[PDB]
Amino acid sequence: DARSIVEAMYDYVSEMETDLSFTKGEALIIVENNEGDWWLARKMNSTEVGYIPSNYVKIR
Repeated sequence: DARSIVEAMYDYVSEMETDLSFTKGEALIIVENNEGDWWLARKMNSTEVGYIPSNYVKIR
């Protein structure tokens, strides 16, 4: 198939176990595109997955 690569426009440090953390400019893969605000995403080549705020990312 195919899948979206995004870039972070802001930093996000979670405390929820369910969420990812990332820094500005980091690249993330979107696995589920719930436009119910929180998207499900995963760092590249890692098993680190979690929810991210949709409005902190742009499509590269």
